[PDB]
Amino acid sequence: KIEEGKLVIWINGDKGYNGLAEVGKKFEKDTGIKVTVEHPDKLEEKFPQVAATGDGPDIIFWAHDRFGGYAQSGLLAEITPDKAFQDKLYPFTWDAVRYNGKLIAYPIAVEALSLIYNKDLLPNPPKTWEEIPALDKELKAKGKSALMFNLQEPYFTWPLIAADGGYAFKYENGKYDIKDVGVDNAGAKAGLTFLVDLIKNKHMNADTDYSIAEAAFNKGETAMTINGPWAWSNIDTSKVNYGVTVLPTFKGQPSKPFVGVLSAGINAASPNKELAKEFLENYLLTDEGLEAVNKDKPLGAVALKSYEEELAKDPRIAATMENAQKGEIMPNIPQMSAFWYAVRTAVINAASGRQTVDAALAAAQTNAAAMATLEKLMKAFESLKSFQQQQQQQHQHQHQQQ
Amino acid sequence: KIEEGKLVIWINGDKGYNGLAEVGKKFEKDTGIKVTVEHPDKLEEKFPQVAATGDGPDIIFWAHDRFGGYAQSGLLAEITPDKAFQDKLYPFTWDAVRYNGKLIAYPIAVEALSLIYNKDLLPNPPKTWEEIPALDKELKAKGKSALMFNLQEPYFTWPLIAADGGYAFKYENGKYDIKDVGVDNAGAKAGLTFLVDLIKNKHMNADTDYSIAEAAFNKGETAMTINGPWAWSNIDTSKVNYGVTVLPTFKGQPSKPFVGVLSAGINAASPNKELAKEFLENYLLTDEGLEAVNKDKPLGAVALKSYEEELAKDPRIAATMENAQKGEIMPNIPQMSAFWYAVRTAVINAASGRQTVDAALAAAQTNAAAMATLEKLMKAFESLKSFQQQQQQQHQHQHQQ
Amino acid sequence: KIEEGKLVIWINGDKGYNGLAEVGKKFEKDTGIKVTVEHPDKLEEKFPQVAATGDGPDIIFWAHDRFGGYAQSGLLAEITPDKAFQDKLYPFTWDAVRYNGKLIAYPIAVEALSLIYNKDLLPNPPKTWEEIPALDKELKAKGKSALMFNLQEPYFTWPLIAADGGYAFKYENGKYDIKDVGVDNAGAKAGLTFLVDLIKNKHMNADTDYSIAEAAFNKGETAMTINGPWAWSNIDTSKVNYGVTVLPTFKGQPSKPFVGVLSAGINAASPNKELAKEFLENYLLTDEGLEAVNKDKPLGAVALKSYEEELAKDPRIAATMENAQKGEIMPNIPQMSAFWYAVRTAVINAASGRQTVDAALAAAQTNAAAMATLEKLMKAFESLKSFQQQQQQQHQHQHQQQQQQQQQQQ
Ligand SMILES: [Zn+2]
Ligand SMILES: [Zn+2]
Ligand SMILES: [Zn+2]
Ligand SMILES: [Zn+2]
Ligand SMILES: [Zn+2]
Ligand SMILES: [Zn+2]
Ligand SMILES: [Zn+2]
Ligand SMILES: [Zn+2]
Ligand SMILES: [Zn+2]
Ligand SMILES: [Zn+2]
Ligand SMILES: [Zn+2]
Ligand SMILES: [Zn+2]
Ligand SMILES: [Zn+2]
Ligand SMILES: [Zn+2]
Ligand SMILES: [Zn+2]
Ligand SMILES: [Zn+2]
Ligand SMILES: [Zn+2]
Ligand SMILES: [Zn+2]
Ligand SMILES: [Zn+2]
Ligand SMILES: [Zn+2]
Ligand SMILES: [Zn+2]
Ligand SMILES: [Zn+2]
Ligand SMILES: [Zn+2]
Ligand SMILES: [Zn+2]
Ligand SMILES: [Zn+2]
Ligand SMILES: [Zn+2]
Ligand SMILES: [Zn+2]
Ligand SMILES: [Zn+2]
Ligand SMILES: [Zn+2]
Ligand SMILES: [Zn+2]
Ligand SMILES: [Zn+2]
Repeated sequence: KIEEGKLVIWINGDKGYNGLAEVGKKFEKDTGIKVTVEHPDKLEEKFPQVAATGDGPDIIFWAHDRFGGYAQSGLLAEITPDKAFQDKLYPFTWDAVRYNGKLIAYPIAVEALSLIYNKDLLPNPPKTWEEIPALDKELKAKGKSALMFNLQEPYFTWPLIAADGGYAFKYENGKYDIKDVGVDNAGAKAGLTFLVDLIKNKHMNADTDYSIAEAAFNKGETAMTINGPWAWSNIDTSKVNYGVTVLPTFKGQPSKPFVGVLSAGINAASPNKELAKEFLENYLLTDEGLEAVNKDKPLGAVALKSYEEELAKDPRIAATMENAQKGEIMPNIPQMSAFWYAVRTAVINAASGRQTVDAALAAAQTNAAAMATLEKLMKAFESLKSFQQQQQQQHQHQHQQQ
Repeated sequence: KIEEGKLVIWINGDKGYNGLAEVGKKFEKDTGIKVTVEHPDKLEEKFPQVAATGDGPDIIFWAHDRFGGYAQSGLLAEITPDKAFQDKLYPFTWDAVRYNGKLIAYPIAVEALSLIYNKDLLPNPPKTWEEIPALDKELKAKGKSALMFNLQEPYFTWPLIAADGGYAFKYENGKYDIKDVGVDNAGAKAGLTFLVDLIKNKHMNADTDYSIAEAAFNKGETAMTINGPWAWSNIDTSKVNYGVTVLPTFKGQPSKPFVGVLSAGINAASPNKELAKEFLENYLLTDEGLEAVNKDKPLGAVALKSYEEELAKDPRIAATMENAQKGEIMPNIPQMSAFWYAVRTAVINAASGRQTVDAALAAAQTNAAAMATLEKLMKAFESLKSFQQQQQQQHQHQHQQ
Repeated sequence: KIEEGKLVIWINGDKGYNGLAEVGKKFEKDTGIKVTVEHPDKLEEKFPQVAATGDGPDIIFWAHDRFGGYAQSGLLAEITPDKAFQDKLYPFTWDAVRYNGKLIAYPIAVEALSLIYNKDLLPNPPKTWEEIPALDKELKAKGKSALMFNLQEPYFTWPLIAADGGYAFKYENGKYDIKDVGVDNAGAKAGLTFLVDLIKNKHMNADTDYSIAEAAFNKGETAMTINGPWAWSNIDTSKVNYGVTVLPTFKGQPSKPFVGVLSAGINAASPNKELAKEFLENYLLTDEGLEAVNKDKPLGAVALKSYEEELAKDPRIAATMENAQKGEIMPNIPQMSAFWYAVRTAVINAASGRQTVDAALAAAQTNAAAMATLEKLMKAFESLKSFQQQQQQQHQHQHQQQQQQQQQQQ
């Protein structure tokens, strides 16, 4: 039961839902069909539960990486935009909303890491990673540092690692090959070796986490930091004069940060598929549609070419998109769990000097496969719980038989 | 040993063993070689144990789906019938007795699901699934229901599911591809959606089992049911005027029921491999041979073209074969274990409404891998135990080092 | 830290380390670079532990089968010999030091099983397996047996099993295909059948192990035994007049023993990679180089063609190489643990009569998969433990960097 004759939308609380409701208000005045916008707690946890039974919203807004799991479960419907509508959004975004060859969601916003520099300390940010060590010595004389960013999470260190030919899984033929991992290749080796060399030459500290990195830049202690659009608001409050720009190149190659895409998916159980399509394609994914949402709570860089060109007058939003286009799209597959587990360990152990770069990255392959087994066990036993509960109910009972 | 100079045959207690003994008695009169026919308890469980050590029968008669496990273990011999003898049996039946490319048994009988209708209530049975919802309303005016069949086991519901393009595993070039599963495709999806649509529209009950469906047809409460030849004798006692016909077509395409094939395999440890070929090919697999078995206990439809055409004068035996030819053969691979587990839950959850058809069939892949892991865990520890004794017991201990 | 400017070598205690040190001394006299040769206890277990952290020796010497694991962990560097140097060694040996398509070590010495016969009892050794049952009946009349070897280990029985077309894994394009297992094909079946046929015809005993086999040949109770070079010293002491020859052919096909290659690998963490290449290629892998090592403790057959020709004037060393050249190199992959586990059981069960050849060899496929399961099972929990305790490592390090990060500046 989702109610035929109306649309119900689920979007997270930190987004411009009131602005989205104004698009749904515009939709009513034209079609006479009422659009409700709901923003429930942990909707990402709730959606798989309710949609499995045939309930939940008509449309759901979330990051694309979580949509891979929804489509695996058959909770999302295959969308049908034509060639001409597909030309409206940046071609690279459409690859993020693909599962099993077929398209499963509409890309809305684009999210990726950028290089954030202090304008007062550093008017000309470096274009290369290689010139940062020399730039640190020049700033250490003034009692400052060149660069401080989170080293604990692989998400932040990956841009450098992937610069030279490092990848999570090979994306070819619209499918991720899980037998083709680019974690201990030549380019990932050099990327991490540069990061470790930065640490043992005291240009960075191996223990630097998110808090330590943010607090440093916002006090004016460090000239540069690596962070996403979610951090801009806190830098605005610190009164620091900052700029957001393209990430530094390593061995002439651009940094490849992970790209997160906010996407709109249609519930497979929805009896209003065509209505949702009309809403999303012809009301929301238009200049006026995205503007209403952006004015409530900024979307950052958007998928729609026409509206992105208008936001890109903000040099920070242009930088987000530029880094995104040069970046790697976040894979939406289940194997991504084992990847994080292994690479998080790999970088920690190389940065501490516990393992060589060569041996820490080699260990990732065997460490991720090990984690896949725990997940493989996890699913097997929860299946048995269900099986026993299944029979326990019908077949032999305190008041039944077979 | 299995004794050279004679044949010993294993065949289940519910088959025409006396009739087979007669065929052995004909064999003894022509060749001077004594044939013994035995029927031990749980011979399907006993065969893998004794054949592994080199003992057991020369020939074993059983459903082909169990012969995969025997051939995998190397307990069966590669049979050598020539082209001329292979034209004597229906072409599709040979696919049932093929493991790893090699042929490993002789096809004897053919079992499959068929549509059984009540002639007095419904003289003209529906040819399409699509017209059953309309046919139910017409019968509900007389307090009766159109169709009731077992919905708990997938074996019964699969015919519909596979109708439009669903399949267990892909079968090309004589071998299954365990990576080409067709339980999540558009055809299997539409098939199961029709089954669920029937239940949500009150034409069928989601909790109808084998007992409930059989009893309803034999009392005359329902007009149609889906079942195999095994159930005919119970309908015969109920005095119900019944017929057996082709399964209804869904989306203009036939239902594809799974096909069981009673097969005769030769033991790998048998010193009488040549005598078994002579007996199975030139004595049993003839009109006269199968006649003798069929008169003791009916074989149903048979693999041999000549004797089948003779049996097809019984319209029930013609329909069993017709449904079998349109259907697919029950895969004899070990991945079938996990396949059943996943599809049984898929259908139950779709029928009860715990999962949408799409979501129910999607979870099938993840449940098949679950049963695989679970099933592979138990092969791991079984092995560890065996080793443990072997090293533990044979290799050294008090009285040794 | 491994020290740049000098070479440190790890070689097992039962090898000619003094002879190697003399090659190190020769290197020092020409180049002025000192070479230390260390022989630590259980170095094969220690090397992965220390080379992971960036320590350990510059060069390591060990059987090639263990090097695959070192390469998998990225502890070994890619060696760079040119075409002209690769012609110096036997082409087959280079396949033993290969992993992921890269070369990872220099082949030094070759080790393989051979047929060892008693000369006084049997001057003309049988060229075929098929004539051994007939030759046993002749010797039983004189109160002796024809052949006695270890039947408990698959390493010893495999030569016969592999002969007609049995293989652990298919080696093509320089890669090991783990999906193509030839343990229950027609050839391996026929081999094991002959072995089992020998036992139930009382020509061999199913309970015969390494100790029973060796002691029986050394006292002069059996005419032939199958064993490696490692056992020659014991037979020398027993005053038995013995020869080492090519293994008997089964169905006209040669017996295929597994080949062990003693190899020199360069540490990936070594700051002397170019120095180690100079040493190994131009000082050790020369007639004079291997001469010095061989005179300390014999190497057996060697990888270097030139020095092999000189050693082949020993009829025992020539036979070791002959058997090694007809046999297959032991796969350097992890899947080999499960293979030994399964084949060991297969043969034990077939020999005892517990299972038929067919049933035994078919059950090897499931027994190998079961062992593979156990291994990744114990690897997954080692992974969980390591991570689980890593959560603490962070907690403690949150109270360390917090201060120091302020001490220096603050
Ligand atoms: Zn709020
Ligand atoms: Zn809320
Ligand atoms: Zn939330
Ligand atoms: Zn520096
Ligand atoms: Zn404009
Ligand atoms: Zn008997
Ligand atoms: Zn079956
Ligand atoms: Zn013929
Ligand atoms: Zn053949
Ligand atoms: Zn209806
Ligand atoms: Zn169609
Ligand atoms: Zn075909
Ligand atoms: Zn075909
Ligand atoms: Zn296919
Ligand atoms: Zn006839
Ligand atoms: Zn006759
Ligand atoms: Zn007749
Ligand atoms: Zn067909
Ligand atoms: Zn160190
Ligand atoms: Zn000199
Ligand atoms: Zn010199
Ligand atoms: Zn020592
Ligand atoms: Zn070895
Ligand atoms: Zn080659
Ligand atoms: Zn004999
Ligand atoms: Zn012993
Ligand atoms: Zn020299
Ligand atoms: Zn010389
Ligand atoms: Zn060869
Ligand atoms: Zn804490
Ligand atoms: Zn610390």
